[PDB]
Amino acid sequence: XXFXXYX
Ligand SMILES: *[C@@H]1O[C@H](CO)[C@@H](O)[C@H](O)[C@H]1O[C@@H]1O[C@@H](C)[C@H](O)[C@@H](O)[C@H]1O
Ligand SMILES: *[C@H]1O[C@H](CO)[C@@H](O)[C@H](O)[C@@H]1O
Ligand SMILES: *[C@H]1C[C@H](N)[C@@H](OC)[C@H](C)O1
Ligand SMILES: [Cl-]
Repeated sequence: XXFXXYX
């Protein structure tokens, strides 16, 4: 990953 969220 490396980004975040939450979707
Ligand atoms: C997500 O990132 C925030 C900001 O740094 C941090 O406070 C949370 O603990 C962190 O969540 C962790 O990492 C994610 C990728 C997992 O889905 C979540 O369950 C928790 O382990
Ligand atoms: C979850 O999915 C969305 C839609 O593709 C992305 O924008 C996001 O960075 C993550 O991959
Ligand atoms: C992260 C927080 C967000 N409110 C949620 O959407 C329902 C997602 C599943 O997790
Ligand atoms: Cl998510």
